[PDB]
Amino acid sequence: MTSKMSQLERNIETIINTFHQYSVKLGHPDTLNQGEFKELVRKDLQNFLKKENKNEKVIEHIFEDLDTNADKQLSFEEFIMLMARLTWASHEKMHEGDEGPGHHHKPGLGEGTP
Amino acid sequence: MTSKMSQLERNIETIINTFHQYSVKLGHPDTLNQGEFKELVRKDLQNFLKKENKNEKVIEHIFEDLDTNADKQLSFEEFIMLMARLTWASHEKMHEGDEGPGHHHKPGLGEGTP
Ligand SMILES: [Ca+2]
Ligand SMILES: [Ca+2]
Ligand SMILES: [Ca+2]
Ligand SMILES: [Ca+2]
Repeated sequence: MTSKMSQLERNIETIINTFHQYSVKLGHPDTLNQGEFKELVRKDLQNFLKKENKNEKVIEHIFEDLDTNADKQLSFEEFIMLMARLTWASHEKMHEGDEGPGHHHKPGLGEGTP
Repeated sequence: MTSKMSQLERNIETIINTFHQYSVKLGHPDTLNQGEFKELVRKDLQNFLKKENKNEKVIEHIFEDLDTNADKQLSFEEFIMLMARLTWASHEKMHEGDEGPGHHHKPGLGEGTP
């Protein structure tokens, strides 16, 4: 019974609100153009994107790549994908399957009689 | 100079660190099981998931659905799209009608007359 939300909850609202403010101003609220994408990362992550700032082409490359519709805009789902892609490419991996001892098995029933 | 990083930058580290701590403890660091998924949302979003807590099955349903590999775990990319799905699933709007669940069988004398 807690009336105070965790720090994580606050962050969720902050992320949604921040994108909404920039997005609503320009283009559809649920989509981001190249200008908004660059602006959001530059102001929020100027230190992390210092190298990105030097290469303008590098920055537009990722945005366009993430846009599957080639509509020069990214969907909400597409936007979060971009962040994940930046952190790690995540190459496709395959596994044969799951296996293990299986903890043997339960005992059978004697089914004996008096 | 940049001086200090914005809240958005801090939030990014917080999200990654939080998932990492729970994930590394149980299962692979880059994957989340049902227990971690439920635990992360419950502690961070106990107020938002109050209705979710009541229905345990509803909660496991979302996790399993998001898992395309049916490997009982979600990738980093899969995890972030789960949140997006929760926010908006394009659910149909509710409307008053005589529709309802079907049960038993109709009278033999009666006919479907399609
Ligand atoms: Ca926009
Ligand atoms: Ca698109
Ligand atoms: Ca894990
Ligand atoms: Ca999976």
